[PDB]
Amino acid sequence: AAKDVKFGNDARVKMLRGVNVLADAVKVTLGPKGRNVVLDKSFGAPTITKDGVSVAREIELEDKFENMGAQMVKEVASKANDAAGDGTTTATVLAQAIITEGLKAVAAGMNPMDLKRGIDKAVTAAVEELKALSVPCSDSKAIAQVGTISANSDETVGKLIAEAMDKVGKEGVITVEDGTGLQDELDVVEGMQFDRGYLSPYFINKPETGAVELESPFILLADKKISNIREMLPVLEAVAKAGKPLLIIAEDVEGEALATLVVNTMRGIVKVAAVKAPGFGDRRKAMLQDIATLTGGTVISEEIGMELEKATLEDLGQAKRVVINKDTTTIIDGVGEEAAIQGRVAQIRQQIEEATSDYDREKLQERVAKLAGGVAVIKVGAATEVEMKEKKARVEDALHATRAAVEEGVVAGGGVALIRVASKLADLRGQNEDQNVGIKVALRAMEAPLRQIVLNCGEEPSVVANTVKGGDGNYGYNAATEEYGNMIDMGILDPTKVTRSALQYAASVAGLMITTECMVTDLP
Repeated sequence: AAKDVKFGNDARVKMLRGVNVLADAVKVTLGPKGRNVVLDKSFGAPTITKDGVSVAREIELEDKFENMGAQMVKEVASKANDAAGDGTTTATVLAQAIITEGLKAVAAGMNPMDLKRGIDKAVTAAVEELKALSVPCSDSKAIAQVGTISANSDETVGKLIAEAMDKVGKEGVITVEDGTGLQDELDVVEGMQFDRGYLSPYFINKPETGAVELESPFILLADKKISNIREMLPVLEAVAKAGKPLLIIAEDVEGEALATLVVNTMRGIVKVAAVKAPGFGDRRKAMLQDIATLTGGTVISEEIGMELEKATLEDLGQAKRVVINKDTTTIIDGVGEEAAIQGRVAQIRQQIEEATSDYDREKLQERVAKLAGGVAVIKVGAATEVEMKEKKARVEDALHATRAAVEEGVVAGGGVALIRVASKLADLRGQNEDQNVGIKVALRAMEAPLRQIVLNCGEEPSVVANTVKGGDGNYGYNAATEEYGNMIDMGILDPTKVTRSALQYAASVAGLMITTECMVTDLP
């Protein structure tokens, strides 16, 4: 259709207005003393929330250019949140600061490319300084401390997380489920988590966490891209009559078959989910065979001769539970022959011994680690249903925080890490005056979030920022208690991975926005 096109400054002004609206909607919730925002719903009961991801999802402007700007900023913020587990609000605030200062700079006449180069150099130095400032948390005591901090100073959640990731390992797959007993239960079961997500966002049935959950589902193992429906119709009918959910694992479910699955899901007649196969080439076939063995099923291989039309119910694998996220998909307690598991791991170890290059050795070691490690299940329990649900949510948040921490370490929270980084990098210089202006823009951007937090608290932003800058190390201003001192001692801390991802993605989206010369939008 006809598209209205905006060239030059006005398009950037529209994008700035959109990002300003989004950042003003989101940034109010930032900080422990963060004001809540009301999201009106169609049912009739507004949902008052302080969580940033829901506000980001709900925001959608009517002006096409502002809507596109807000959409791209929200997309990069959501990517940061999913990669790190938190920090989407911080990423949005950083994006607002960089965009505002960069547009002010380019209005003077500075080259957008030089500004982008300066911002990239500044954020690279910021990442280096953050890694230098990061405090390791490899020991179990530090892991328990991080878990306690994340879930509103609760010792039980930290102890549970430490025990789980000491039983299965630092990089082991850990999941949580509703525990019927009052006492929390921690069991290890066979399971696997690969790095593929759902093909269609409409597959989500729990919008609160933005994931897909199936109870006791059948697993379909196919090595052919799915495009038609007629070949999977017998299997779909069989699983529907069995009254159980279905999970389809193939190279790619596309064409009209994906649309058929989507429309069936929104109809709600059958809850079926499909995910892309992990890996490619012979590795993809190997992981599909491993998953089939883990789930106690036989892979439908058209190369061998098996066909989807003739696929039977017994060929499909089974598992206790599966959780699907847009990045990773996890299988919980896949029922299968234990002797088959030992046979598979022994064969993989034999291939490791027979492997020639260290690359193949690493791949086979990853496969055998995924097979042998399994998945730990934290069956959290409490006295009442609502209390147990709240505790499960807190455990999930603390698990994500501890995963990020053990992945990258921990740095002083409350936004003072960026303050320290800016104070240390204030002497950085670029090859041109424009690059120096971009670097100063980045420094003000990293100093912005603490100002936003303290403004939400109510105190003067400039005074608090200057006092934090004057200090050294982890000396910062606590927003909750309205006092200064060490964040690590007080316990206001977040994993450095969250801050690093926020900085990098805000810098990337800001560089994309600054170097935007044109926009194409559908005509209203």
